[PDB]
Amino acid sequence: KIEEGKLVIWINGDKGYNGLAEVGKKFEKDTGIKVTVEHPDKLEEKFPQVAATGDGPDIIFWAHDRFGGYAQSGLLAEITPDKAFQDKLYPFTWDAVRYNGKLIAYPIAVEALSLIYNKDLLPNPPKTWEEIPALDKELKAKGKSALMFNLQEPYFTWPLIAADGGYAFKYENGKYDIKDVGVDNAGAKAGLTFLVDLIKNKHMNADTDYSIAEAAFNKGETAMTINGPWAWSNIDTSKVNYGVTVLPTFKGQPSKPFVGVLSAGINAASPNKELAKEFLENYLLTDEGLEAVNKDKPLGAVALKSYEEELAKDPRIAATMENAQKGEIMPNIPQMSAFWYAVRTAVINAASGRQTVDAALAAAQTNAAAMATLEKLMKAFESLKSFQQQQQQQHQHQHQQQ
Amino acid sequence: KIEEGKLVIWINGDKGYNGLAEVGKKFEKDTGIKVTVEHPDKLEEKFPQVAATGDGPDIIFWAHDRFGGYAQSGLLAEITPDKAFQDKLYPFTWDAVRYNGKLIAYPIAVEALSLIYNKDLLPNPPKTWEEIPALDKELKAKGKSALMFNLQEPYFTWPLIAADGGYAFKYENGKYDIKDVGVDNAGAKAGLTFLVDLIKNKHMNADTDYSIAEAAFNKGETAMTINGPWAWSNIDTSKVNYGVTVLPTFKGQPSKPFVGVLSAGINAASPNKELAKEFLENYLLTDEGLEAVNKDKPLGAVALKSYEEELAKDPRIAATMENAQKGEIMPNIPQMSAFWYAVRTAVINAASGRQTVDAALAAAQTNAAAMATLEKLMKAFESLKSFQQQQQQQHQHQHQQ
Amino acid sequence: KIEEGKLVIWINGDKGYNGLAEVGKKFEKDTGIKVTVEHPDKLEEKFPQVAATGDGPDIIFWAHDRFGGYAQSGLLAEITPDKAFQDKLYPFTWDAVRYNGKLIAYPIAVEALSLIYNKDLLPNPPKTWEEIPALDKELKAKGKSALMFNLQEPYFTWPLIAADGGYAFKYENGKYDIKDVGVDNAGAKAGLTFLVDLIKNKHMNADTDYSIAEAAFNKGETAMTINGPWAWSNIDTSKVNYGVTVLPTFKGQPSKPFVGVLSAGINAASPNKELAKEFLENYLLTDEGLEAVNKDKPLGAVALKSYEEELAKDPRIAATMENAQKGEIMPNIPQMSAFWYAVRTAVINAASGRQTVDAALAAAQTNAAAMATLEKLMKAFESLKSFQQQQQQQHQHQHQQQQQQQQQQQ
Ligand SMILES: [Zn+2]
Ligand SMILES: [Zn+2]
Ligand SMILES: [Zn+2]
Ligand SMILES: [Zn+2]
Ligand SMILES: [Zn+2]
Ligand SMILES: [Zn+2]
Ligand SMILES: [Zn+2]
Ligand SMILES: [Zn+2]
Ligand SMILES: [Zn+2]
Ligand SMILES: [Zn+2]
Ligand SMILES: [Zn+2]
Ligand SMILES: [Zn+2]
Ligand SMILES: [Zn+2]
Ligand SMILES: [Zn+2]
Ligand SMILES: [Zn+2]
Ligand SMILES: [Zn+2]
Ligand SMILES: [Zn+2]
Ligand SMILES: [Zn+2]
Ligand SMILES: [Zn+2]
Ligand SMILES: [Zn+2]
Ligand SMILES: [Zn+2]
Ligand SMILES: [Zn+2]
Ligand SMILES: [Zn+2]
Ligand SMILES: [Zn+2]
Ligand SMILES: [Zn+2]
Ligand SMILES: [Zn+2]
Ligand SMILES: [Zn+2]
Ligand SMILES: [Zn+2]
Ligand SMILES: [Zn+2]
Ligand SMILES: [Zn+2]
Ligand SMILES: [Zn+2]
Repeated sequence: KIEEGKLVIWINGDKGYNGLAEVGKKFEKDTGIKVTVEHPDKLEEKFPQVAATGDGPDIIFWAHDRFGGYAQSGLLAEITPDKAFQDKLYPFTWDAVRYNGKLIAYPIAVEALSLIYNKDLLPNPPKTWEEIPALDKELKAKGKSALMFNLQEPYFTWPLIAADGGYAFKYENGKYDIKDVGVDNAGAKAGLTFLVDLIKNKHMNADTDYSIAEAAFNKGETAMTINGPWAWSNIDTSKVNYGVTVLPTFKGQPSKPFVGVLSAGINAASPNKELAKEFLENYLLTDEGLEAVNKDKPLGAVALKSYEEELAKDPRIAATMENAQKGEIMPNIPQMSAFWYAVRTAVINAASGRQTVDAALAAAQTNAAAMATLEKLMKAFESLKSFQQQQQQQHQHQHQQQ
Repeated sequence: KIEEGKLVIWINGDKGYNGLAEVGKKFEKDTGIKVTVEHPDKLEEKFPQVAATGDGPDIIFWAHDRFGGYAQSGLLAEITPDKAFQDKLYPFTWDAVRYNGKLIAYPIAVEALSLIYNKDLLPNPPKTWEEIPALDKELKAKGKSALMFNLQEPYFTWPLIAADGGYAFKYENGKYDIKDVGVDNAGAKAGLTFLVDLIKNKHMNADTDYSIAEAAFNKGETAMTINGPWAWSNIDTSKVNYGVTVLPTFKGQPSKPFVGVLSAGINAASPNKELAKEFLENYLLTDEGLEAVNKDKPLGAVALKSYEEELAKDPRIAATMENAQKGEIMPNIPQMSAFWYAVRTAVINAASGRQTVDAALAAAQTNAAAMATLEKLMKAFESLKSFQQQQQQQHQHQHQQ
Repeated sequence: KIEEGKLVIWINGDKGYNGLAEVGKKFEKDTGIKVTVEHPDKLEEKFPQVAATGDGPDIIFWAHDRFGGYAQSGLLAEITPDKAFQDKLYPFTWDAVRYNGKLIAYPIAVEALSLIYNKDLLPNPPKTWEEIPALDKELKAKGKSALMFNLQEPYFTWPLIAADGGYAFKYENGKYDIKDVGVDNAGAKAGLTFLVDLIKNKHMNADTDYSIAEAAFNKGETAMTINGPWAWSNIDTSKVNYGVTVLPTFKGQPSKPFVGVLSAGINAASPNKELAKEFLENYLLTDEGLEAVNKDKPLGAVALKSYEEELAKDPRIAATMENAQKGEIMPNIPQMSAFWYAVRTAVINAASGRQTVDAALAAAQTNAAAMATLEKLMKAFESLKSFQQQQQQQHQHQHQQQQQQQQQQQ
């Protein structure tokens, strides 16, 4: 039961839902069909539960990486935009909303890491990673540092690692090959070796986490930091004069940060598929549609070419998109769990000097496969719980038989 | 040993063993070689144990789906019938007795699901699934229901599911591809959606089992049911005027029921491999041979073209074969274990409404891998135990080092 | 830290380390670079532990089968010999030091099983397996047996099993295909059948192990035994007049023993990679180089063609190489643990009569998969433990960097 004759939308609380409701208000005045916008707690946890039974919203807004799991479960419907509508959004975004060859969601916003520099300390940010060590010595004389960013999470260190030919899984033929991992290749080796060399030459500290990195830049202690659009608001409050720009190149190659895409998916159980399509394609994914949402709570860089060109007058939003286009799209597959587990360990152990770069990255392959087994066990036993509960109910009972 | 100079045959207690003994008695009169026919308890469980050590029968008669496990273990011999003898049996039946490319048994009988209708209530049975919802309303005016069949086991519901393009595993070039599963495709999806649509529209009950469906047809409460030849004798006692016909077509395409094939395999440890070929090919697999078995206990439809055409004068035996030819053969691979587990839950959850058809069939892949892991865990520890004794017991201990 | 400017070598205690040190001394006299040769206890277990952290020796010497694991962990560097140097060694040996398509070590010495016969009892050794049952009946009349070897280990029985077309894994394009297992094909079946046929015809005993086999040949109770070079010293002491020859052919096909290659690998963490290449290629892998090592403790057959020709004037060393050249190199992959586990059981069960050849060899496929399961099972929990305790490592390090990060500046 989702109610035929109306649309119900689920979007997270930190987004411009009131602005989205104004698009749904515009939709009513034209079609006479009422659009409700709901923003429930942990909707990402709730959606798989309710949609499995045939309930939940008509449309759901979330990051694309979580949509891979929804489509695996058959909770999302295959969308049908034509060639001409597909030309409206940046071609690279459409690859993020693909599962099993077929398209499963509409890309809305684009999210990726950028290089954030202090304008007062550093008017000309470096274009290369290689010139940062020399730039640190020049700033250490003034009692400052060149660069401080989170080293604990692989998400932040990956841009450098992937610069030279490092990848999570090979994306070819619209499918991720899980037998083709680019974690201990030549380019990932050099990327991490540069990061470790930065640490043992005291240009960075191996223990630097998110808090330590943010607090440093916002006090004016460090000239540069690596962070996403979610951090801009806190830098605005610190009164620091900052700029957001393209990430530094390593061995002439651009940094490849992970790209997160906010996407709109249609519930497979929805009896209003065509209505949702009309809403999303012809009301929301238009200049006026995205503007209403952006004015409530900024979307950052958007998928729609026409509206992105208008936001890109903000040099920070242009930088987000530029880094995104040069970046790697976040894979939406289940194997991504084992990847994080292994690479998080790999970088920690190389940065501490516990393992060589060569041996820490080699260990990732065997460490991720090990984690896949725990997940493989996890699913097997929860299946048995269900099986026993299944029979326990019908077949032999305190008041039944077979 | 299995004794050279004679044949010993294993065949289940519910088959025409006396009739087979007669065929052995004909064999003894022509060749001077004594044939013994035995029927031990749980011979399907006993065969893998004794054949592994080199003992057991020369020939074993059983459903082909169990012969995969025997051939995998190397307990069966590669049979050598020539082209001329292979034209004597229906072409599709040979696919049932093929493991790893090699042929490993002789096809004897053919079992499959068929549509059984009540002639007095419904003289003209529906040819399409699509017209059953309309046919139910017409019968509900007389307090009766159109169709009731077992919905708990997938074996019964699969015919519909596979109708439009669903399949267990892909079968090309004589071998299954365990990576080409067709339980999540558009055809299997539409098939199961029709089954669920029937239940949500009150034409069928989601909790109808084998007992409930059989009893309803034999009392005359329902007009149609889906079942195999095994159930005919119970309908015969109920005095119900019944017929057996082709399964209804869904989306203009036939239902594809799974096909069981009673097969005769030769033991790998048998010193009488040549005598078994002579007996199975030139004595049993003839009109006269199968006649003798069929008169003791009916074989149903048979693999041999000549004797089948003779049996097809019984319209029930013609329909069993017709449904079998349109259907697919029950895969004899070990991945079938996990396949059943996943599809049984898929259908139950779709029928009860715990999962949408799409979501129910999607979870099938993840449940098949679950049963695989679970099933592979138990092969791991079984092995560890065996080793443990072997090293533990044979290799050294008090009285040794 | 491994020290740049000098070479440190790890070689097992039962090898000619003094002879190697003399090659190190020769290197020092020409180049002025000192070479230390260390022989630590259980170095094969220690090397992965220390080379992971960036320590350990510059060069390591060990059987090639263990090097695959070192390469998998990225502890070994890619060696760079040119075409002209690769012609110096036997082409087959280079396949033993290969992993992921890269070369990872220099082949030094070759080790393989051979047929060892008693000369006084049997001057003309049988060229075929098929004539051994007939030759046993002749010797039983004189109160002796024809052949006695270890039947408990698959390493010893495999030569016969592999002969007609049995293989652990298919080696093509320089890669090991783990999906193509030839343990229950027609050839391996026929081999094991002959072995089992020998036992139930009382020509061999199913309970015969390494100790029973060796002691029986050394006292002069059996005419032939199958064993490696490692056992020659014991037979020398027993005053038995013995020869080492090519293994008997089964169905006209040669017996295929597994080949062990003693190899020199360069540490990936070594700051002397170019120095180690100079040493190994131009000082050790020369007639004079291997001469010095061989005179300390014999190497057996060697990888270097030139020095092999000189050693082949020993009829025992020539036979070791002959058997090694007809046999297959032991796969350097992890899947080999499960293979030994399964084949060991297969043969034990077939020999005892517990299972038929067919049933035994078919059950090897499931027994190998079961062992593979156990291994990744114990690897997954080692992974969980390591991570689980890593959560603490962070907690403690949150109270360390917090201060120091302020001490220096603050
Ligand atoms: Zn709020
Ligand atoms: Zn809320
Ligand atoms: Zn939330
Ligand atoms: Zn520096
Ligand atoms: Zn404009
Ligand atoms: Zn008997
Ligand atoms: Zn079956
Ligand atoms: Zn013929
Ligand atoms: Zn053949
Ligand atoms: Zn209806
Ligand atoms: Zn169609
Ligand atoms: Zn075909
Ligand atoms: Zn075909
Ligand atoms: Zn296919
Ligand atoms: Zn006839
Ligand atoms: Zn006759
Ligand atoms: Zn007749
Ligand atoms: Zn067909
Ligand atoms: Zn160190
Ligand atoms: Zn000199
Ligand atoms: Zn010199
Ligand atoms: Zn020592
Ligand atoms: Zn070895
Ligand atoms: Zn080659
Ligand atoms: Zn004999
Ligand atoms: Zn012993
Ligand atoms: Zn020299
Ligand atoms: Zn010389
Ligand atoms: Zn060869
Ligand atoms: Zn804490
Ligand atoms: Zn610390």
